[PDB]
Amino acid sequence: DLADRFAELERRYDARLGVYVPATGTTAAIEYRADERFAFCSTFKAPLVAAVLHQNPLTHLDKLITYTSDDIRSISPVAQQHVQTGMTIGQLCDAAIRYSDGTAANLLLADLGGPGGGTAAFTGYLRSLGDTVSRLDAEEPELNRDPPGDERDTTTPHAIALVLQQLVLGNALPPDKRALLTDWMARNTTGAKRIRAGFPADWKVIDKTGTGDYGRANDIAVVWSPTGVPYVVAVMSDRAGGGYDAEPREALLAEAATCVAGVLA
Amino acid sequence: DLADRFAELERRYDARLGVYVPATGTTAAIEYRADERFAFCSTFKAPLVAAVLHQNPLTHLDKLITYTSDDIRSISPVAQQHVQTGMTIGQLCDAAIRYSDGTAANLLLADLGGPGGGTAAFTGYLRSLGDTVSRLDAEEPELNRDPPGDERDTTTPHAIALVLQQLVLGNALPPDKRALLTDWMARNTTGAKRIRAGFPADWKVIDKTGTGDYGRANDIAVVWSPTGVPYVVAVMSDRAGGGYDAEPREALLAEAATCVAGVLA
Amino acid sequence: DLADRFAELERRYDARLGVYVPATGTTAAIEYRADERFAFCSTFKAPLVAAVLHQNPLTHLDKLITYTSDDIRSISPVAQQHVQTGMTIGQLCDAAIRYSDGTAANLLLADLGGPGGGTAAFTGYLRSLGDTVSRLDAEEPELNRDPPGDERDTTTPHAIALVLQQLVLGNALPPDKRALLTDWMARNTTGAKRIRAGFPADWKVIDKTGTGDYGRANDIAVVWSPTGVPYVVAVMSDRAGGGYDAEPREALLAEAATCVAGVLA
Amino acid sequence: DLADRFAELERRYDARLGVYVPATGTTAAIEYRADERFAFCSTFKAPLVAAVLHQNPLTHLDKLITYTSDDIRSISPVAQQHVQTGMTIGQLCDAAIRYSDGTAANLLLADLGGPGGGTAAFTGYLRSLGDTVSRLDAEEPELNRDPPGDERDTTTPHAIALVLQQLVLGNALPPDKRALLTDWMARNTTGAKRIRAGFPADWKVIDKTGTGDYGRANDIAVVWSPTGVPYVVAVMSDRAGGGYDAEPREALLAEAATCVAGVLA
Ligand SMILES: *C(=O)/C=C/N[C@@H](C(=O)O)C(C)(C)S(=O)O
Ligand SMILES: *C(=O)/C=C/N[C@@H](C(=O)O)C(C)(C)S(=O)O
Repeated sequence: DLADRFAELERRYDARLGVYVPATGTTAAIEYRADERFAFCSTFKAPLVAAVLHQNPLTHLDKLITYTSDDIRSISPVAQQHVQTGMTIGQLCDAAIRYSDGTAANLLLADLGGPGGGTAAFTGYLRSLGDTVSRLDAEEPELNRDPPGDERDTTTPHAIALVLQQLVLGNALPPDKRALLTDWMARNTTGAKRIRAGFPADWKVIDKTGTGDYGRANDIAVVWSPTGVPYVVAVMSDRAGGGYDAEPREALLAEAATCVAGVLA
Repeated sequence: DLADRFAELERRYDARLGVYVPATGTTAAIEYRADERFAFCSTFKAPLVAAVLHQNPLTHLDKLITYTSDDIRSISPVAQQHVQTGMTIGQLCDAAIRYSDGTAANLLLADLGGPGGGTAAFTGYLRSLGDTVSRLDAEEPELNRDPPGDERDTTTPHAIALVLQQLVLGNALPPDKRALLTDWMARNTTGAKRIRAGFPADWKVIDKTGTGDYGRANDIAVVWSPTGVPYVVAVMSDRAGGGYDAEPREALLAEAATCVAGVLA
Repeated sequence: DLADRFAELERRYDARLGVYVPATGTTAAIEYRADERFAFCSTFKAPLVAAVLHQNPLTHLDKLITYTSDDIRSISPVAQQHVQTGMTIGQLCDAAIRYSDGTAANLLLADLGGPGGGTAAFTGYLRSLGDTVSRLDAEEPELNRDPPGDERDTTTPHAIALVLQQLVLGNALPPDKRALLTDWMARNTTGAKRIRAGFPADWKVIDKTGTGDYGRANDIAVVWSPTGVPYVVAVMSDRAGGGYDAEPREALLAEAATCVAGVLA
Repeated sequence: DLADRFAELERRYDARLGVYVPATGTTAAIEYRADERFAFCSTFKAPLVAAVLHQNPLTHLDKLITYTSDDIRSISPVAQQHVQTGMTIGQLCDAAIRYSDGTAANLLLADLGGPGGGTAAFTGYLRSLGDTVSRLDAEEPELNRDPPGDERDTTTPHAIALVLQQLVLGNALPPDKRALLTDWMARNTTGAKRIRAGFPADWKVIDKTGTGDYGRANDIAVVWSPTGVPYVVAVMSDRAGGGYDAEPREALLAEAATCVAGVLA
């Protein structure tokens, strides 16, 4: 019956909304277009960091990577600053999550190795976690601007929420590695107007945002009740019928998050 | 069906919940035990101030009232500080709303004059905005400790919400007087953990709290959506079965307010 | 020569300014009216918690203290909410520092025990730290309203700065207790517009504020440079010539703090 | 005096500092190597935009420019994305200021037309604002790597401050053109760690950064005191002697800006 409010929000914002909240021990699952495909955009950077963490020892984070000015091919607020000094795999992880750095994601994909510069390796890592649906085919920034209807560089709310649940709440990572991913998402800077804005302030929120053309605006998050119960909230949206240049509407994601918060209360 | 969530909240906190949100042009009215009597507690201090404002000129706020240490009969954080200097009606209004000062309320009641120390005048003022249900019979602090089932010093979420709607949104006061009430409720200090804690931070919240024995915890509020749509939210609660010494559960009001926010989004 | 910029601020704000920054290993001390007496106001609440910490085991923080409505004699944003339940010595500490709770401070003083409700015990604890100047003679809220010139309830910037240096940077407390005082001062809610507003955001700031009649506005703080060098900044002000009702000017303290920051850079 | 602190920061960071703050009605001018030549680096992109604005109508911002992958010759986070669609002068203005886009800068230079790809037309526009000293001779990225001592592609903190003063505070642009420049500088993404990091957060800061070889790091900024008084702060630094590969030290610029803030308080 909450699916009437979501469809009302889709009408209001001229957009398509996708919502998934995995069912917990006490409460039931929340689904709206939960098995419809939305574009990853930058949300893939969260399990990308987890893939590098799972495949390498903790001391692989101190390895220095250097890059040229020709590698800065997308918005890279941190990689742009360190073209002469270079950056370690740890700082690349910090940048790729907290500042959604495009270049940091592409080098992290390269560190994964393999065909397509690491896209195949990344999709393989998602498969190991049980995600049968998601797929990454391009690197930054081409992945953001796939045409609508094309299945490349897409996930689903259902699929991405279950990946995030294992990475933060489950056992996909050892505790010392799981605490680094969690801390990076807790100190994220790009999502203050989305799921964070939809939930009361005494609910803790860690998230990774995603934005691209065709009005694409995503936010995947883990949230904690004031009493400590954790939930996973996957919210994805696009406005593909409005064309390539359609503006994303962050208010839709905040409003949807407020609907969810009332149900989880 | 939001009525299931409220009765769930009643079972979880061992309490009786009363919720009223007046219907606006866009949304429908929210009701849960909306026409069941709850105790005013300190929520009456909001229409009390508006009563003094309505019956008097603005310069009546500069009238100085002196009192003795025998008049301090309830929680009076501000009145206790000025026993030798005295307080103006204006300060007595500020104290009674922002700090829920008990003695300032009793003096303001005396400023309404008449039988029962100005209770009869106050209920009469309540009949003028159209509220034939509510009634104030005692002064501070006795009004907080009436037995359950007794109809003295009681209002209802339905009754109190419509009063507040006229006083803040309607025309029960002139604009100059209407702004002083709202500024005192905006900078209130006693309700951070109730309705304010249940709504997202980009919603604006003005409120007057009430607390008393039998686990009585109330919060009456005017809220504003991030786009500026105002609503009235009346949340009242008691735990009479737990007896006279039952602890009030503020988390219940915060939780109920999050449910309301989800529907209003 | 920085004493010219301070006296210019004194002229601009119609106020008397006291500033002390203890000399560190590299840099020299900063003094302005550094051995002149200013009123403690609520800055005493910081070493008061330290005095309770020093005099008791860590499990004494779990002791439940109960109080009545007649103990609320000043602004007590937290103690006013827990009259029915009571508060633990830990919560009383947290409230007295973070919200500058007046009643919580008076109960902590009483926990020290002794003449004057524990004021003598407090003044003795300062003497043990090497403070020969300060004195606390009254309780809240009488200590904020002593006449000017009166030595009662007065410290000096020099004296209070060296007390705070021992309590946070020195060895006047064991590490497990010292981290509790530091964490309460780091999460203070009352001093965003004073020394915090005067220092750049990449400087860490812990503080305790003081405010009272005669335009009295103090802020005692420990700050950390972006590279980790700690400094102690004692800033006090009053406007006694402006009368009992003179308004404190927080802009003076933030401005004075910006002058100090330039010298410490 | 303040010039001893600057030379101390010089010793500590192994650099040569250049600081100019144009004197206002109230305060005196700040100078330190103010008429010594530093390399423009990317700070020229600030008056470059104003040049296009000044000699063109508002409709010229919608002119579309197309370019090849052979024109991408330096760090161009925005120009790399639009090689097949092309960018308009307006977007090229936005990119060249907010992301210090190199290829956007070179296209805007060519939009000024003339010898040296519009370097002569740019220096010419600088002479119209009274700047006899500054000169731009190369295009991106050759201008960032001129040897020390060489006078090509150099300004001075004195010479770069007054142009910016005219271009943001003065009448070098009509108001409708002046606000586009200001809004792009206000939303800059490349200078959080420099002058912005040295001033308290309740000061407003707009800036354009510059970075190049030989440890060159600049920041030209307009700041606003919390009460509204605007100033111009030109901070330039390099580390010749340390070599072509010397790393720029941003902490120097932030430290120098904190010294300026103390004087201006
Ligand atoms: C993750 O893939 C997204 C980046 N989105 C934004 C960004 O901050 O870079 C855009 C919209 C600017 S982008 O598609 O590069
Ligand atoms: C200590 O500095 C505290 C001030 N708190 C209040 C109090 O009850 O004392 C005030 C603000 C009313 S005061 O300045 O006395």
